[PDB]
Amino acid sequence: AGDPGLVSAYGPGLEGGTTGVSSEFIVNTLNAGSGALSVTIDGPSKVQLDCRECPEGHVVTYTPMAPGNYLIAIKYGGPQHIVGSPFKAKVTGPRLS
Ligand code: NI
Repeated sequence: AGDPGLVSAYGPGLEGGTTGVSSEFIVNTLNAGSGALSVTIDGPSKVQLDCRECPEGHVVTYTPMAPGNYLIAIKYGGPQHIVGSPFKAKVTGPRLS
């Protein structure tokens, strides 16, 4: 159901961020056929996730609220991870509550 091997992802949000500030990355599926994109983010806080589909691709925004390591799993057209997933993002700053 589409080819996860043809999905690329890039941007600052894949590597890091700071608490209470939004991070962004882009997932490009344009040559990967038609399939469902899955993005999950797991770590020391539950993040809010937005995706806006632009010409350059799926623009994903999230805001981490605690410092530490977040795992960003990106799968396409089934259970398979795209190349580089799960990405580990390191977030710094105060734990916000
Ligand atoms: Ni999207």
